[PDB]
Amino acid sequence: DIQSQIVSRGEEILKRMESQSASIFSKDFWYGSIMEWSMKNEKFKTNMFRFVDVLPSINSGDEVARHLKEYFGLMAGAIKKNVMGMAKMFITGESPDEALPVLKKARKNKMTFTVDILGEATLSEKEAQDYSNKYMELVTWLAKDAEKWDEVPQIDRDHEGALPKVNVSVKMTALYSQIKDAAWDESKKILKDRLRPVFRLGMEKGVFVNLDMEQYSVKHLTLEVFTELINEPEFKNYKFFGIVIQAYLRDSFEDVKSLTEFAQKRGTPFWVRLVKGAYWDYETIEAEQRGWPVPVYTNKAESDANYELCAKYLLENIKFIRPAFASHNVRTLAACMLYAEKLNIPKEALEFQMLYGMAEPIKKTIVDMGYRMREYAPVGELIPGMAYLVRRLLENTSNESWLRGKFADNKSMAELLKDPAQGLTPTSPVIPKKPGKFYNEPLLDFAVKADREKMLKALAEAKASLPVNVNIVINNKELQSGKIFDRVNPSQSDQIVGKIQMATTEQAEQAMQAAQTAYKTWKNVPCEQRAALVDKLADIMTRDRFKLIATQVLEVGKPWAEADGDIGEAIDFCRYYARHMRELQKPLRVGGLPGELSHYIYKSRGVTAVIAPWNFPLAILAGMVTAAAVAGNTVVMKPAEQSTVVAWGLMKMIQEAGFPQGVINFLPGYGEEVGEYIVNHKYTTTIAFTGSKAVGLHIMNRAAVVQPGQQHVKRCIIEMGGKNAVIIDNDADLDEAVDGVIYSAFGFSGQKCSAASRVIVLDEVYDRFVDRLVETAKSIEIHPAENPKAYMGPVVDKEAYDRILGTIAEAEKNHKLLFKGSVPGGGFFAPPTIFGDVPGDAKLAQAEIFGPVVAVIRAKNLDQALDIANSTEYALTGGVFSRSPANINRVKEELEVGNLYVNRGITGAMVDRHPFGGFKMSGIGSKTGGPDYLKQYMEPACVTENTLRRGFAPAE
Amino acid sequence: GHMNDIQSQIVSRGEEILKRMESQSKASIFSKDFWYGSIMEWSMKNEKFKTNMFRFVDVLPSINSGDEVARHLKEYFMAGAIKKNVMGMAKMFITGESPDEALPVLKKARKNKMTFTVDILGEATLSEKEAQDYSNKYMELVTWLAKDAEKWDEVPQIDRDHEGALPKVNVSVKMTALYSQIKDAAWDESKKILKDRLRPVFRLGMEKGVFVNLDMEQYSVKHLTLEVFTELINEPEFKNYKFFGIVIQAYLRDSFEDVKSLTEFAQKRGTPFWVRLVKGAYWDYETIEAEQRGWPVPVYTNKAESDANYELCAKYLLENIKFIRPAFASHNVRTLAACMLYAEKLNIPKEALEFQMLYGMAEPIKKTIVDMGYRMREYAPVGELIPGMAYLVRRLLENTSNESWLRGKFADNKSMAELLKDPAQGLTPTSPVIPKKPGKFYNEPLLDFAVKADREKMLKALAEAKASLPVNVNIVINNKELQSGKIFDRVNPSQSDQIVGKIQMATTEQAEQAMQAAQTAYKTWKNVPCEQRAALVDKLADIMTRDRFKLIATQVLEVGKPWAEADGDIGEAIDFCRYYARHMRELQKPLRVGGLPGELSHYIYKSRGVTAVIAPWNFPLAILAGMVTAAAVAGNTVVMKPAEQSTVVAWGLMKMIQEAGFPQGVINFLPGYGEEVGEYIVNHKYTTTIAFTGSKAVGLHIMNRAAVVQPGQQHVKRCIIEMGGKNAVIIDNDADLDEAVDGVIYSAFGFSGQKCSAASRVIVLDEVYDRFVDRLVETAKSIEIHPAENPKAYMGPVVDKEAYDRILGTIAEAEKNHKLLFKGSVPGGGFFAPPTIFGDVPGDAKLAQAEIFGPVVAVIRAKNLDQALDIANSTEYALTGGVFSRSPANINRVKEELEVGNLYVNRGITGAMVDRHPFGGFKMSGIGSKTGGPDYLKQYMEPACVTENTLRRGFAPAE
Ligand SMILES: *[C]/[C]=[C]/N1=C2[C]=C([C])C([C])=[C]C2=N([C][C]([O])[C]([O])[C]([O])[C]OP([O])(=O)OP([O])(=O)O[C][C]2O[C](N3[C]=NC4=C3N=[C]N=C4[N])[C]([O])[C]2[O])C2=C1C(=O)[N]C(=O)[N]2
Ligand SMILES: *[C]/[C]=[C]/N1=C2[C]=C([C])C([C])=[C]C2=N([C][C]([O])[C]([O])[C]([O])[C]OP([O])(=O)OP([O])(=O)O[C][C]2O[C](N3[C]=NC4=C3N=[C]N=C4[N])[C]([O])[C]2[O])C2=C1C(=O)[N]C(=O)[N]2
Repeated sequence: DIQSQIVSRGEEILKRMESQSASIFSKDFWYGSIMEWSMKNEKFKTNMFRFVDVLPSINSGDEVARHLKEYFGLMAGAIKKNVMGMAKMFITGESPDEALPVLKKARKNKMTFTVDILGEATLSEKEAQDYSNKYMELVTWLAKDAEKWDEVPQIDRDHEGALPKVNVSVKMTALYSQIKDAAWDESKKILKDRLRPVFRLGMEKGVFVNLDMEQYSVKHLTLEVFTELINEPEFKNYKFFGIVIQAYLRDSFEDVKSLTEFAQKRGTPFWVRLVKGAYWDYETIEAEQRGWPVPVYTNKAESDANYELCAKYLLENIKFIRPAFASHNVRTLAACMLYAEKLNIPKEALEFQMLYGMAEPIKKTIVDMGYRMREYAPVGELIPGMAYLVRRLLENTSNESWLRGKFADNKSMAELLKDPAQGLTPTSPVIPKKPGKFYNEPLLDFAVKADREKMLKALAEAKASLPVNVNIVINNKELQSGKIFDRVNPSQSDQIVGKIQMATTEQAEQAMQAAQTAYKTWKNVPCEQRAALVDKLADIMTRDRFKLIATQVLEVGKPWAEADGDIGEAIDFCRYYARHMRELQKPLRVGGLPGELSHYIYKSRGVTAVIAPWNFPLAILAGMVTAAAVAGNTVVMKPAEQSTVVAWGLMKMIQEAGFPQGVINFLPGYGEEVGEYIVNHKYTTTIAFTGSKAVGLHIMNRAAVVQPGQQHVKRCIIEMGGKNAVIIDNDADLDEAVDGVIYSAFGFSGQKCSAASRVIVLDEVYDRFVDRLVETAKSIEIHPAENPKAYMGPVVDKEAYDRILGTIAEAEKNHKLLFKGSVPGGGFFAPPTIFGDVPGDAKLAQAEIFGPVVAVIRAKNLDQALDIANSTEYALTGGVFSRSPANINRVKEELEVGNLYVNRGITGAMVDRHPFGGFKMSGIGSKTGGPDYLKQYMEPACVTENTLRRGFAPAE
Repeated sequence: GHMNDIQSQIVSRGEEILKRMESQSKASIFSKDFWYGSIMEWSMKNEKFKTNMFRFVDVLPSINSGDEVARHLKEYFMAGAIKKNVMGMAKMFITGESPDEALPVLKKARKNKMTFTVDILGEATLSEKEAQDYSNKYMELVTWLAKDAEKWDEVPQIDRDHEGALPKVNVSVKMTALYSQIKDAAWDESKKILKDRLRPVFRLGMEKGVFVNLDMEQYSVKHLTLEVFTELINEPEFKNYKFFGIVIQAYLRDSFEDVKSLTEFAQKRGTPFWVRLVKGAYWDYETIEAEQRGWPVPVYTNKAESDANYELCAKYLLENIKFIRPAFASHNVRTLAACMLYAEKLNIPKEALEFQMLYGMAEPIKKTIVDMGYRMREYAPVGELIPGMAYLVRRLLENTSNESWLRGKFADNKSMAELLKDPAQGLTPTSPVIPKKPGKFYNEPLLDFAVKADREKMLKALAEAKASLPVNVNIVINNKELQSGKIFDRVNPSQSDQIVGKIQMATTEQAEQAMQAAQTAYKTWKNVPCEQRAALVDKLADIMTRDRFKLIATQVLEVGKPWAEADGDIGEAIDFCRYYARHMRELQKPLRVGGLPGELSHYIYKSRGVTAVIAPWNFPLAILAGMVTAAAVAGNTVVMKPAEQSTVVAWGLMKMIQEAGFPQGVINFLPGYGEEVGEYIVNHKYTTTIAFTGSKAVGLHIMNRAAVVQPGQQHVKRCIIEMGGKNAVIIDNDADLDEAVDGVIYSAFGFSGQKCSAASRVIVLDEVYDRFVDRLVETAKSIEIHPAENPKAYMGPVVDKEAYDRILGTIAEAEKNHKLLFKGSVPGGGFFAPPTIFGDVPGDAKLAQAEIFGPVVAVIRAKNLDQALDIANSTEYALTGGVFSRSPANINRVKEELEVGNLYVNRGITGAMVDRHPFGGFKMSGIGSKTGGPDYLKQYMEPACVTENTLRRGFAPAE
């Protein structure tokens, strides 16, 4: 019934399109030929779109020719003119001045506009303020010129009266650089505060203001910002505010119903610009990387059908809320028309929107049919304009593109116009897990209000339990020494979090004896049962997630999301090493000769001493302990005195999991006392130590000593830190580079063996990158870790505080200071600090600081950048931001690090994804979360059996 | 009829034979109305039962208590009952335990128109005492049986052929039972000794009118047996006697050529002799042995090939019956019927033929052949329960075989047409070459010194090596030869007044030049693609293969390695080359990890830097080559410091490395003193990795030095260390003593015990102590000690005068504390330390704890497996260990409780091969060294991860 009428209207529209005078897919222009070649070859598509992406960042003809050769001086004029020429198809002007006559020419053709100022990512508060100022000026200046405009009723009036002649679209995240979902209300208040002057200026000038919709991670926040703002009294009576809804989202119809109910309660209409959505590939990739549900439909017919249903619902409620239909899809457009006519809605009530330069024959047909047509009108600089051009290239060459089906794939009219609900196969947001494959634990989404509330509840309960009395635990019995160490809250140093019983060397001897006794039977516990215990530990960690986070927040100063990642990593180690042991338990047939069975197997070693750091207080400790234990060894663990409350929780979970007495023993105390004792003991077969270089070198000297009565060779598994650099190539995407460097350098206040402490920046890009880096570093917030708004918290203790401040003062005598942030008092808050033009051989660029202190180093070219990057004692992490295939390959082959990253930050290594560890003085034998690690806790062995007796051997 | 319808006439004869068989009242071995037949039915239906039942039968006569029989029964799946039942099956196939017991059986067979050939069953001849006893048994048998046969009446069907009278007494002799030290490399000496031991038996038989038949054993002695036999019976005193016989096995690929060759010889001899034509008894053994050795398979592997070759051989011998006399040994009615017809087409009278079958086998067929008027001779085994239960196992194996003709007839109910068809019809040949599975690693085959051409090349290579002495060895840095002026003279350890090498011993300044050359070279070598580095290592292996004999000779003369030990050394060196090259070709491939969209992540390996290689002398090419090629193929450069005792060997390695084409500085050759330049490269700031194999004392020192971070050192040193063992073999009460003694002798005295894997402790349970130790001592008395150049050497000298004096001092101290069971005699002129065995050594005694690295064994008593394991586990070391046992539960306990890195069950504990037995251990035996296995190459590398964000402008490429 109504479905047959929609098809009929689509047929009328396509017939009219046949009468128009060409299509963007035309292969007689550069844009069409680019697309055809891209659609024919997936490697060409990737290389072509990446080349276009980097092109406006290249500032010499030789460098354009070099990038051209790698991806596939007067070739720069030629190629760049053609490619920048394609951008002019989709960008109305480089500035409001250039765009104005284009906007007026469209008005003469019965099309209006909505202006959007293109920009790079807002990473700093300076950039946010500049974007806000651009919008204030645009609204004032365009409203002023429009005072002289004659009225064009098809575009300037609807069925109710006059419409604003000027319409601007605003990108919410461009207005504030420090959105933080864990600090939901504070972030929400700030966004409203930044949006309010723009909406107010627009209202005062009679301008339409549309708030765009960005990626899913800010979708819920944008809707709360928008509705709360336009419900304020000064705005409550203005109809000409709008919000975007993306029909490709699974929750979008629910938002449409919610916005409709809100419009009724508001008592004044506002507008919904209904789109399908711009971030589809991005959303599927992000959700899979995070192990989160996929927020978009993944069958395109679902998106089309939900768009049409959303359109129908809004039209049904047009008295309260006003839809505008943004789509180039003739099926979609025809469906909207019929749903409107079924309701006797007049043509002048509707509004259609299309991108400038897109779907010209369809655009003209809609106008000829009497409908109001509004063009999305981008304005901006060459660099964001080329990003925009790439998105057009990506959409138009998509396999699901309706326009591609019409103008390139020669699809039938029936296929183009069919009901998306027909033959509809639904998709699920849950990505199926491949059986046998390892998956990382998903991290918390603090945009979920229930998770913020559980976090605040877990923090309150932790605070009420202070101080935590921690006992020594040997053979599952709690012991005391009488020597108590007070561990204060590093964010508030007058509060005691833990009172730690510090063991004597006699108790360390008892721990050694208990582990050696237990090893006699634990080494014969079957692998599956050892693995099952490790699995139960991971389940307990999963159950107690919020309590575990709260302990790390308070005792170690780890910010909420850092603490959560620690718990996920701890769970990951458990599951990964349990999975690995289940594989390695199987004897490996070797040789394969008849008459002789020979198998390669692994054996446990004995008592393992575990000496763990504080900076990943649950994850690293748990990885060492579970790997050693699941391999059939027993464990004496000596946790860091700064994080012994965290380790105490681990011991309690180990006891609850059911590890037999003595298999794992909990030996808190001083490293120079009981740590030294278990390193030196004759029963210790394996030492796992992650910490400073000085202690590691000392441990390795001690472990080489064969103690009286020791009948084995000790093995050291050692990680000792880094002096890690990120290289910034001249053609780097500075949005990605600045964001990655900031988080790599200042995440957990730089207290990571993987932290970026060196940024090696090539000379041509130095000023632009360093200015954005400094302005972004000025914008990050430093708070007690308990405060969800903290980007950085404190460093671990007073000793580190004093040492770091000492390093900063020393460097100020030697190097140009670019930035030093302000920090709160009351705890060990070291300030984020950046020095510039630091020599590559300077002490600041050589010695590990483990604090929020960055050395920016200049390089003439990639040759010098690599030499500088390789010139330290360390070889742990390193990275490059580059859009040159040959430079990326040079970095891959020549940068001497154990974990190399291209075009992302250099921290956050995850189990299985990024096995972690390096060489030089960064360690030996420690590649955690990878397929070699567990074997370090074992001995290989070979069992060879002659099966031939009396001239006969059984077959295998 | 038709022209060339012989196959139809053979089928007809077979149909007559089977028809007559239906009229007999004789039992089949396959009848499930006996215990034997029911065992077989269950065995043919279930392979796990077949294995367990045959192994149980094997071990039963070695068990000496009722409780232990019940224990073995429970473990494999009533001692009087089971042993009585199993011994009953043995008496079906063994005429008697002694000649006296067998005599009435032989005479009863005669009354039923069948004659016999007597064979004395025995265990392996491992010692000269056992060889002498075997000889005496035959001399007594021949005299006594001939004497009793003087009173026998004549039975013409069996006592006459077509020419005249035949011997009434016929004995069969197993050649290797007469001598315990056959050594193919000393071919002529072994052949003379075998002939000397056979000669009195052949002579006594001839004097008594007795037929003497020489059996044919496994392929490794087939050619030797034929030379022994033909030369013996062509000697003046024997060349006129007709009643000697030799066995030919038609399942051998070369048997038709041997048949033709024996016929020519019979003509030249001028007096006939006999060929007993069989198919062959060692089929499974030969295919297993040849595959394990990488040698061509000497048997056909299609059973119809054996049948067809049998008939071809039979026709040829019949065609030449004037010169040589065939006897047809087979239970197969097709085979028998073909022989009958081939004889009839040649107008040969029936009385000229002779058919032979095993006692107790094929009763219905046997009786039918006799009724048809043919002469039938029964193979008549005589012997004790233990060899008799071995023989019963061979009968069970043959009768349950899928290819057995008797099984096809009496068990598988195959049609008469299938049973009688021409084996040549549609016959597809097999190849002696086993196809290599692609991508799989194979070990290099060792030389077969039974091949005369290979002995000649060995003697040629030794002559050329000796004429080149002394070898002047230079230091080689950056492919340039250097001298120091400090010369170390390395004497021939078999003849200590002869200098083999004059070695330039490097200075520390030259060690610095070696370190600098390696570090400079590392800068470019680390970027040579894996495939090209692996190809250089493959070329090195090819050069080693080409120069095999020259490389053996160097090890024989400089290190005292006996021929076969040195050959095994070259094979292991080639194996290291190919295995590490193969492994690097696998590890070059980046491993995708995580697999998330939008981010490529790969796990890879990197080289480490300059590698110091400090190699021992006891495997002078193999271990050194494995360290060097593993390091280099992984992308590292190398400074190698060879042992002063074996630098001429290592000099040969360096020359091959240069010839293979390794660029200058990638590998540097730094001879000298370990405490001088070895220490220097261990301590140097550029050295990233140290591979050392040697003594515990040096290993601990090196690990101590390597932990120091030197000035300018910006890395942590890795040590790859192997440090020796105090390795034990446990002898369970039920051990197969043939295997146990042989395995322990070679494990203890091979290369005079100078192996880290050598058995220096033998832990023997009390019940079997006296039997095992007596055979061990007697076998140890029989092995020969010679200069290594002599192919008859079982052991040669120890490495140098220091080791000699140290070892003789240990022997002298131990003689004051422990019972001396045996000390061998040794020649002079070199460092010949005697093989020495002490008995009842306490497990905690110094002799049973400190590694000696010499031919010195401590035999230790154990009350039970509990104490045996406790003693075995009580040392500083955990390298190799082994057990001889036929108890499944005891074998499992050793697997789970013996603390060693290389555990062996029912074989020797030395001879670890690349890929087959990855080698290395724990406690004080080493750390990080499991050579020739899938973890080893990674020790020379660093793991790394490369992670690339592929998402740009909201798009990422698919993989
Ligand atoms: C920021 C700015 C913006 N906006 C806008 C505005 C306007 C005026 C317009 C017109 C637009 C826009 N956007 C974009 C949109 O959304 C879209 O993307 C476009 O437009 C295109 O679409 P259409 O045309 O309708 O076409 P079609 O073809 O029909 O479709 C396409 C689509 O679909 C989907 N998909 C794909 N694939 C798939 C899907 N789904 C499911 N599944 C699958 N497989 C997607 O979506 C595509 O696209 C926008 C805006 C805003 O604001 N925001 C957003 O998001 N967007
Ligand atoms: C030392 C002792 C001995 N000898 C003898 C003597 C007599 C009188 C007789 C009768 C025998 C003998 N031996 C054994 C023989 O050789 C045989 O083995 C038996 O006998 C059996 O055969 P006959 O019966 O014919 O059956 P038949 O079934 O038809 O056949 C079987 C056979 O075949 C073969 N195979 C198996 N499988 C196979 C084969 N081939 C190839 N392929 C395959 N797969 C085998 O061979 C069997 O067996 C003897 C003797 C001597 O001296 N030596 C020897 O070696 N043997």
